[PDB]
Amino acid sequence: GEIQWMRPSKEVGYPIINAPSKTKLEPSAFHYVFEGVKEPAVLTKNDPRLKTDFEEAIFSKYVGNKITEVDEYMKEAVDHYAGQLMSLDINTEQMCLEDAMYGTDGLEALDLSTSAGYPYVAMGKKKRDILNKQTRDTKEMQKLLDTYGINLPLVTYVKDELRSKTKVEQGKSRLIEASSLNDSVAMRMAFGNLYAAFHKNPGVITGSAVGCDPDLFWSKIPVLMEEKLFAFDYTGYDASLSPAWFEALKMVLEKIGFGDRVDYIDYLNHSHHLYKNKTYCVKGGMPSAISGTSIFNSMINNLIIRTLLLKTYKGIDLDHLKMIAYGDDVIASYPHEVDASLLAQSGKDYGLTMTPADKSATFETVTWENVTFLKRFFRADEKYPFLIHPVMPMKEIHESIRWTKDPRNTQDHVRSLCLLAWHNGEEEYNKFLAKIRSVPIGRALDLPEYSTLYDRWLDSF
Ligand code: NA
Repeated sequence: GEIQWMRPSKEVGYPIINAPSKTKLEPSAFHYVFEGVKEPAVLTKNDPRLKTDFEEAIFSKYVGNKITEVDEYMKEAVDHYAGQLMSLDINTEQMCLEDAMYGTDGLEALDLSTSAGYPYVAMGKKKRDILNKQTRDTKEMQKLLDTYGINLPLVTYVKDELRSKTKVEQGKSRLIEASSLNDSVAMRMAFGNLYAAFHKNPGVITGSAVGCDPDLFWSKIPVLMEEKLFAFDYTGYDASLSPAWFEALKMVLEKIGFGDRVDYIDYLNHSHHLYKNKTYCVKGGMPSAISGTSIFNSMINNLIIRTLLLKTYKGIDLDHLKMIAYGDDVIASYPHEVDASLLAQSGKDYGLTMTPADKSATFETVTWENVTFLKRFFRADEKYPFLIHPVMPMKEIHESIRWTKDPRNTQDHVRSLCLLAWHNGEEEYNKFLAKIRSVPIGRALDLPEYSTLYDRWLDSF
């Protein structure tokens, strides 16, 4: 991805977009009961903690576009992946407006708490004013589609979340690039059934984990993986994607019966954004918050890994490449050992910056003991080995519990963390609960005990 130009929005007929500047994150009642070093991300140019220009830092993710056309290895990757998706008999018909707005089997209703995007954010009109969960009314939406059309600018917001000390100082805040409600609706109508098929089929056929339930999915992954695992991290995946990867994605869509609306992908590839009082044009780079972001990043990841394998290992049998992606995150396997370092080398030529799995210093062999997916390790249950625990290290949970965005959601927030933590074992879980209960706020929470969560887990399969 590369920003073509940036200029005052007024110069191109757009209003100034008001974006938050004060974090809603504040120390929680557990701030001093648990250790952590993360703080709220810099949200404004004048944040005192900044040690470098903010604007420059947030847009530096756009490292450029390394490739223009779809080469022969990519075309082969496209054919193999598309052929694989064909086996799912994905319903290629457009999804009706109602289901696209309020959901259906395999697709949850539009989130009413997220931005409505342009021009609604500028007209002070909320989603709640347009959608009605109880009525499933499409009349108001339909008039808006007719009035403002599609392919509207994407509104950019700095994401309010916790970040490392370094990322705070370097102004490395992440951005929310929200599509207009009109575009979310149009894209969900165009690809609604594709989204549903993926959500209902997490695994090695879709090559996607989007919509998965880790508590149940983890026991299914090993049987899907090959004999040899391999993985690696991407540096700024979304923003590094070159236009050619979007074209390759369109080829897949065409081959599986959606050639009908590949135009929507152009809207993702060549897009314009509004940030504060500026407007800018980007070539390449996947927008962080459009409907289908994680699904398309996942599809593209399937194309990337297949491409690098073909380019690096001629004669590779893609029918034995078993991988599952969640955006840029991936867990992959092959009957034979492969060199991630070589794949990373080949990756640079395609505009991808690949590094050792989980921040490792060197490319090491990935095993069932050290592999992670969605930050979770895999650990067989002690009593029933066939049941696999998704294990997120307590470090992440501790970092998260030390802050709150709304005192009213304290119990939901803490319970959510408990659902993640108990997998670390009864001893650790109890220590976690004891610390929570070392302060008044924690003592007033209704939290599940270990045996309750274990029983509930067994009863969920
Ligand atoms: Na883009």
